[PDB]
This record gives sequence, C-alpha cells and structure tokens, in this order.
Amino acid sequence: SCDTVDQGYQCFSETSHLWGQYAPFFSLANESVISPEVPAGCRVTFAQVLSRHGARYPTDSKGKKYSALIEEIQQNATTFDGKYAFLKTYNYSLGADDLTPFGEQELVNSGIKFYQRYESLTRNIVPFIRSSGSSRVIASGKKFIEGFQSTKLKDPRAQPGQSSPKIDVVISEASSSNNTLDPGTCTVFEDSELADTVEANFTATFVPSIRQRLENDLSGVTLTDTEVTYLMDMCSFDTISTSTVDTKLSPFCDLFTHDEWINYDYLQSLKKYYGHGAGNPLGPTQGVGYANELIARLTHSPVHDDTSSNHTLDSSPATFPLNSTLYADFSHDNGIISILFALGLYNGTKPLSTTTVENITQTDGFSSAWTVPFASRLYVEMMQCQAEQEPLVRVLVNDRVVPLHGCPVDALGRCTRDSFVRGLSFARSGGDWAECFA
Ligand SMILES: *[C@@H]1O[C@H](CO)[C@@H](O)[C@H](O)[C@H]1NC(C)=O
Ligand SMILES: *[C@@H]1O[C@H](CO)[C@@H](O)[C@H](O)[C@H]1NC(C)=O
Ligand SMILES: *[C@@H]1O[C@H](CO)[C@@H](O)[C@H](O)[C@H]1NC(C)=O
Repeated sequence: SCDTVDQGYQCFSETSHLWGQYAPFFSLANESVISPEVPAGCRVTFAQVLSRHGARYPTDSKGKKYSALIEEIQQNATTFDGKYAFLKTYNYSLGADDLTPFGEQELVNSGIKFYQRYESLTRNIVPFIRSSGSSRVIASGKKFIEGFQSTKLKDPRAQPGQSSPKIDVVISEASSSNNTLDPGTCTVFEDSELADTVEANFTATFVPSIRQRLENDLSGVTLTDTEVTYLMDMCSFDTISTSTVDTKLSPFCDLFTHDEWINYDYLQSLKKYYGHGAGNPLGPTQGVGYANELIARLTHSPVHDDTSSNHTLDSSPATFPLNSTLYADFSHDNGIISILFALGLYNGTKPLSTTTVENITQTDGFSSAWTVPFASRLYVEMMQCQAEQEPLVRVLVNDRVVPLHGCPVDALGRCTRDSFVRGLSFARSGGDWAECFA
C-alpha cells in the first residue's frame, strides 16, 4: 500500500530511493514541475515506451562474493550485537540473475499503467514490441504484456478479439549483433576504463570512514572498501528479494547512515554518467542507433543509421513497421542511459563532480535512480493540439516531464516534431560511431 501500480515503490523512501539503479521503480510524477497530463485541446497520436527489466537477483559473480563475504564476516568477528546481531546467523539464500517475484510484478504494473495512460489508443491498437535478448529482459517484456492484456480485457471500450500483443522481435546480444537497445559492437567503448577510475577515486572519499567504523564494531574482521560497497549492495537485495518487500527494510540498511546512503546513490549516478552517459566520450554514441529508429518512427520514414542498427531487421515492415502507433522496447540500464543522452534529454546537466556529492538540482534532474531504476520507463509521445498544425513531441522519464533540448521548447516541455528531429543532428550524423575503431 506504499507500493502501488501508479506511484511505484514508495515504502522506506528515504533509504530505498538512494540505491541508484538498484532502486525499485518509484514514480517522479510529484516531482514534475510540468504537468504530465495531456493539455486541453490536445490529443496523443503516438506512444513509444522504452523499459528496463524488473528487479533481479544478484548476478552469479556478485552473489558468490556476497555469500563469501558474509561467511568471512561470520568466521572472524567476536561481537555481533546492537544493529549487528542479525549478521551472526544470516543465511544467504538469494537467487541468481533471474527476475524476482517483486521484479515480475513491477513489469505487470508497468503494463497496466501503460495500458491506461494511453487507453484511448491501447483499446484497439496492438503495439509493436521489441526486446533485447536476455532472459530477464524477455521475461520482463512478457510480464508487461501480461498486465497490458489483463487491463485490456477489463476495459469496456476495447475492440476484443484482436491478436495478442507479443514480443515481435528478440534482438540478439551476441558480440557480433547490431543491437540498438544495448549495442555491443563499439570496440573502443567496450574497452573503456573511465568508469572504474571514477568509481575508485570517488569511493576513496567516503567508504574509508565506514570501513573503519565497521571494523571497529565487528572485532576480528578486516574489510576492503569494495567489500563495504557489497554490504551496501545487500541492503537493496535483501529488501526487495523477499516476502517482506513491502513490510520491512533490510537489516543491512541500518548499518549505514542517511548521509552514507547519499554518497552511495551519487556513486551510482557516477558509474552510469561516466560509464554510458555524457561523461564518457563514446557513451551517448551508444544511443545513436535507437535515436535514429525513434526518428524513423516519428517521421514514418526509413531508418537512417550506420551505427548500431541491424539493416535486415530495420529495412523490413515486418520487423520494423513505421506506422504502428504504439511501440514498446525492453532493455538494460546501460543502454537506456546511452539512449537518454543521445536524445539530448540531459543537455542542461553539467558533468558530475568526481569528488563531491551533487543533489538532484545541481544535476538538473539526472541520477541513476531518477532514470534507470529497476523497471524504469521512458515514454515518448507525439500529440496533436488545437492551436497548431504540427505534431508536438513530449518525453517523460519515470513519470517526470523532461523538457526537450536542441529545439524551441515551449513551457509544457514540448517541441514541434520537425524541430525535435532537426535537433538530433548528433544522432543523425552517426554521432562518434567512426571512433569505435580508430
Ligand atoms: C540481423 O538480424 C538477423 C535476423 O534476426 C540476424 O540473423 C543477423 O545476425 C543480424 N545481423 C547482425 C549484424 O546483428
Ligand atoms: C578473515 O580472516 C582471514 C584469515 O585470517 C583473512 O584473510 C580474511 O581477509 C578475513 N576476512 C574478513 C572479511 O574479516
Ligand atoms: C546535446 O549536447 C551534446 C553535448 O555534446 C551535443 O553533442 C548534442 O548535439 C546535443 N544534443 C541536442 C539534442 O541538443
């Protein structure tokens, strides 16, 4: 009941919202200065949703380590008391790689939500649906289609007996697949180590004080900074992996302070910003393939792209139709970051400080948790309005209207379609894709 379909996960918000890309979806609608509502005189005539998979178990790699770390903590320490008591017996049972029940329900909820927001179109148009190829992404796509389909059947205004919505195209993640949802072919970018550098540098400014404290309180234990981030990682996973998702915050969370959570969140924004966003020279270039596919869709014209798009897939109406009206894509956090930036959506954001925390104002609305949480969603709309001949484009990022850049925005955050497309000259020129090889 603090976890709803509409508002996302609002339980324990002072902690749970600062887990970055480990935070469960939470709607930013209340944080939107521009109203998400459709203005009067205006009609939505296009809706594309780009969605992340839902909450997942830790990867096999990381879980090994977590499990290993907690054994070592239990073998060595002589006082587990106060807030530490739970660690004595803690019995690591978490799954691996897979979506969690909670993660599953998130995408069901995203499906209901999408159905309803665009009801006057979802009632009789079957969306064209794509998915990167990874069990968790595919499954999440299908949990979204599941909830969309449940809402459609309860809707008196639906045209019933249309074909199912389904995953029309699973896009491959093999190292040689042109994949626009999360490209894997830009050799120089794949090799980049800028994110690591920033991660190490910024963790040296705040993790040592926590390490000290934790070794102090758990006599006999000796910890690396990395291990400390693992115990922080566990506060997300131990919360949203069990029954108690809605009722109890993980005991792990209480071992760190609010301010310590603030740094954690910001760290995660840094990993994403310098890994895949603007802070990485080739990051937004990872998004140009998808940006050119969106342009195709908005202009009902062929894809012009020579970066990450597959040409067999795109030059064929069956696998890339131009006049559907609704579209749903499912991918990972990393590719979604690159896409958001290639679209200009964060072009009023100043490169994040590598040394100090920057609040959500200083970053002009950018953070991991505000962009790619678990089950995140981007909605691109096109609407036709009373006062104007041309279609107006609008973009929401987890229920927050995000004012377009690179074109004459109005006060409602919108640009005319022609001027929006024109502003995406970066993607239209191929970005820096040529630098993937020299
Ligand atoms: C393009 O997609 C096709 C059809 O799914 C696939 O068999 C082929 O490998 C793809 N080519 C690349 C470079 O991804
Ligand atoms: C526990 O003790 C072992 C063996 O002395 C040591 O190498 C290890 O790093 C310690 N680990 C922790 C997490 O305290
Ligand atoms: C956004 O700013 C970046 C900064 O490099 C620029 O490359 C790009 O053309 C801009 N995009 C838009 C849509 O204005």
